[PDB]
Amino acid sequence: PINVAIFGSTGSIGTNALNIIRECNKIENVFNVKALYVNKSVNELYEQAREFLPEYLCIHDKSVYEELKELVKNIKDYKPIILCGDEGMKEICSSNSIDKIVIGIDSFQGLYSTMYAIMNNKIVALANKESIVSAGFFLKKLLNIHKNAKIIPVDSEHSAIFQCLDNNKVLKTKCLQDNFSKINNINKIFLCSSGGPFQNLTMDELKNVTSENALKHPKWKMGKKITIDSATMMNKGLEVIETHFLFDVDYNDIEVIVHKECIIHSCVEFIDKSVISQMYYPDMQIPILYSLTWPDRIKTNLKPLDLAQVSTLTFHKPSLEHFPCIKLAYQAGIKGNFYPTVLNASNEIANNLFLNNKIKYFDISSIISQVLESFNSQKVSENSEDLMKQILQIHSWAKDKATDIYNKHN
Amino acid sequence: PINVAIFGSTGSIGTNALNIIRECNKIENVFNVKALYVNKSVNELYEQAREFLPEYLCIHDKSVYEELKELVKNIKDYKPIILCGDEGMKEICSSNSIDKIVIGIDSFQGLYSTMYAIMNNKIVALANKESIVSAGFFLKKLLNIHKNAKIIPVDSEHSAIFQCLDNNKVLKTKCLQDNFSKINNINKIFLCSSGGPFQNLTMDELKNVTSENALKHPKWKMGKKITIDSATMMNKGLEVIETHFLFDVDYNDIEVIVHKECIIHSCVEFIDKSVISQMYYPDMQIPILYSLTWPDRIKTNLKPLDLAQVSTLTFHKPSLEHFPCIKLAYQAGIKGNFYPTVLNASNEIANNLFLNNKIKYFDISSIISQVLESFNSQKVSENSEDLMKQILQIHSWAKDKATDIYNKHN
Ligand SMILES: CN(O)C(=O)C[C@@H](CCCc1cccc2ccccc12)CP(=O)(O)O
Ligand SMILES: CN(O)C(=O)C[C@@H](CCCc1cccc2ccccc12)CP(=O)(O)O
Ligand SMILES: [Mn+2]
Ligand SMILES: [Mn+2]
Repeated sequence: PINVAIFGSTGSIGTNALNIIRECNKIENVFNVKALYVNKSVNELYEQAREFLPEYLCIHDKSVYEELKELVKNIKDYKPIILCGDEGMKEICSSNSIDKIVIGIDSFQGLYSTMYAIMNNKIVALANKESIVSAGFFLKKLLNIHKNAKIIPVDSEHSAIFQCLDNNKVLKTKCLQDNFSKINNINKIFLCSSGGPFQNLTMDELKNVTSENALKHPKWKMGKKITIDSATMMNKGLEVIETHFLFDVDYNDIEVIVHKECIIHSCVEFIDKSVISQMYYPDMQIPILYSLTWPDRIKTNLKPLDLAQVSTLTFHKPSLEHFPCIKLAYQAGIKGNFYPTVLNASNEIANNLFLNNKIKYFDISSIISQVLESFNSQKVSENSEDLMKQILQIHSWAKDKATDIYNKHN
Repeated sequence: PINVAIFGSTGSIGTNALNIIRECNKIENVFNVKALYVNKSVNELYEQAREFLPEYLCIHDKSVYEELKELVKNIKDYKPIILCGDEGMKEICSSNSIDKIVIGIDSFQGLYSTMYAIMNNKIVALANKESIVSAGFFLKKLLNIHKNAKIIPVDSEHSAIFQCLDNNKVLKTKCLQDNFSKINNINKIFLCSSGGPFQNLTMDELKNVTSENALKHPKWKMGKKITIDSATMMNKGLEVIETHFLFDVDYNDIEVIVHKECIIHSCVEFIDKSVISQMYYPDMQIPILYSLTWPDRIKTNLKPLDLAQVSTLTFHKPSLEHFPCIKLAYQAGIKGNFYPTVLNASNEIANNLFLNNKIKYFDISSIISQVLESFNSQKVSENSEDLMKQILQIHSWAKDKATDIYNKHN
C-alpha cells in the first residue's frame, strides 16, 4: 500500500497523477491518497476530497479555509485533518503516514515544498525542472544530509533516462548524487526534443515569429511558459542542466536530438556503447506512475504502443544558429557556479516579455546572453541556509538585470 | 577476472568473442581465456593459442591432435593441457577454473556441450537458437536440477530483450524458468526482424527466387543456413519459439515486426505499457560481451551510435501470405509438445534443399507443413535421459519424413 501526497493537486501534474492512481486502483488497490494541497481552488479540492478521501487536506490561501471546512461536511463517514498555508504543508511533509510526495507546483513554492519533503526523508516525485536548474547544488547538499530522502524525476525525458537504468545499480546510489553515472555505467545521454513549431523556419522567418505562432493550434497542448520554451528550445536547454544534476553526466556527454514524433522519450548509452531507450505515446501518466511505483511497475489499462501504426521514427541535430538558447544553456552549465540560476531567472523574464509581445524571438537569447555576461562567479557558501539565500539573491538580481536591459532598449 | 571458455572458437561467434575480449582487455585486464575448443581447424586454433595462451586446448578430431601438440611447442613459456573429443569437452566443463562458457557450435550438435556446461553449474552464453527450439522443455528440466547454472542469451534479439530488463528482477529468476515474465513485469515482446532479402517482392516474384538471390550481395554477411532462414523469415519463426522458452512469454504476447534498419534489436512492453528497447549497429560483439559481463557492463572502444546519421527508423507488419514459415512456427509453438522439435528438423532439410537448388521457395513451407501435419504427439518423458532420447528420435524422424516428402514429389 503506497501512501502518496499530491502538492498542487489541481494542476496538470496533480490531475494526471490522480487519473493514473484512479485507473490503477480499479485493477488492484495499490495507492492510498493521504494528502492533497492546493493554492485557492477550494471547490476543485472538495471534488477531489469527495473521491479520494485523504487523511489530510491543505489550502495555501487562508481566506478560503472556512469555505473548505463547510463544504467537507457534505462528505459522509469522513473527518479529515484540514490545514492551512506553509505550516500545513510542513505538517503534511512531517507525517509518518506519507511515503511519497508528488510536487506539481511551479516556481519557488515548488522548491520550498521539495526542501521540506527532503528534510523529512521522503521520496519526492519532482516535475519542476526550474527548481533543479536554479538550486541543483543546494538540493545535492540537502540530499547528502538526509540520507533516506530521494528525488525521482517526473520530467518525461528524465523519467525515460531513469527507466533505462538497471535498478540493481540505481539502488546503490540515488539521483542528484556525485558518481551516479559511474555507478550506473552511463557514458552518454541522447536527450530527445520535439523541436517545437519552428524547425523548418529560416533565420529571417524566426526574426518575425510571435507568441501567437508558438501558441496557436499547438501539436502538444501544454502550459504557455513551457510552450514558449519549446519554441525557443530553451526547454531542452534547461533539461540539459537538469540531466547534468540528476545523473552526474558531463555536459560534453549530453546530446540534444530532435525527434518530432515524441515516441522515444530519451536514450542512455552505456560504457560498452549499448544504447537503451524508453518509448510510449506522449502522456505524462507513465512518468508520473513510474515515480510512484519505482523500483517496481504495476498494471495499467493504458493504450498499448502500436509501433507498426507509428511506422516511422526520425532524428536530426538541432541548429544552434536558429536555436541559440541551447548554446546559452550549455555555456551556463559548463561555467557552473550560479550561472544556471542566472540562466533560469533571465529566461523567466525574457519568456514572459515575448509571451506578451514586448520583444522579438532573438531578443530572448540576446537578453539572456547579456545577463549571463554581466554575472560574476560568487564563492559558494558551505552553510546550507546561506547557500539558499545566495540562490534567492542571485535569482532576484538576474530577473532585475533582464528587466533593466529590456527597459533600456524599450 | 572473468574466466571464459570458448567452444567453437574459430566460427563466427567464437571469433567475435575473442575480438571483443581482446579489445576490452586492452582497456583493462578483465578476461582470462581459459579454454579453446574446435572441431578440426588446427592451424587456426594454434594462432589463437599463441595470442590468448589458454590453460586448455581441445580438438574434436583426433587425427589432428599430434599436429596440434607439435605446433604448440613453438609458443614460448607455455605448457597447455591438450585434450581431444567429447572427453576433453567434458573435462573443460568440469574445471573449477572456468566460470563462463560461450557455445559457438551450430545446429543440433551444440546441444551436447550446452548440456554438460549446465550439468557443471556454469554460466552458458548460448547463441544456438535451434538447441532452444528443439530441446526447450529438456533445458528447462535440466536447469531446474542444476540450480546454479544459467543460460544467458547471445542471439541478438534475445540479448536485446534481456538487456531491456531490470537486473534487480532478473537476479530473482533466470532464463528458461517458469514465471520469468511475471517476475520481470513483462507484458509483451516486439521481436524485430530485418525482413530479409525478399521482403519487398511480389507474390509472382517470390515464386521464382533462388538461393543465389538470397546469398548474393547480402546486406548482412552471415552463414548460409541463417541467410536462407532470414529469406523465408523462418529465422524469426524459430526466434519466436526461442523467446517463449527463454522468457516464459505467451505466444499471443510476441509480435514480429520488420525493422529493416536493424538498429533497434527488440523491445519489451511492461505491464504498465511503458516500452524499453535496446539499440546498436548490427554487430555481434555487444550481445556476446553482455553475456560475459552480465549483470555488469564494461568499457569498450566500439563506434558510438550516431542516431542523427541513422536519421530514420521504420516498422511494419510482415505478410504471412508471403512468409508462411512465420505462421507455421507460431502454430508449432502453440501446439507445444514436440512440435517445435519437428519444425526445426523439417526446416533443416527444407532449408538445405532450397540452398542446393532442389526445391522452390514455397516448397519450403509446404514440406514443413506436411511434416507437422504427419506428427503425432507423444507423452513427454519425466526422466531427463529418456526425454533427450525422445527429442533425438523425433528430430531424426522429422528429417527423414521431410526427405521422403521431397523424394516422392521429385
Ligand atoms: C513533456 N515534457 O517533459 C516536455 O518537456 C515538453 C516537450 C515534449 C512534448 C511532447 C511530450 C512528450 C511526453 C509527454 C508529453 C505529455 C504531454 C504533452 C507533451 C508530451 C516539448 P520539447 O521537447 O519541444 O522541449
Ligand atoms: C543477427 N541475428 O541474431 C540474426 O538472427 C540475423 C537477423 C538480423 C540481421 C541483422 C543483425 C543484427 C544484429 C547483429 C548482427 C550481426 C551480424 C550480422 C547481422 C546482424 C536476420 P532476420 O532479422 O532477417 O531474421
Ligand atoms: Mn521534459
Ligand atoms: Mn537473431
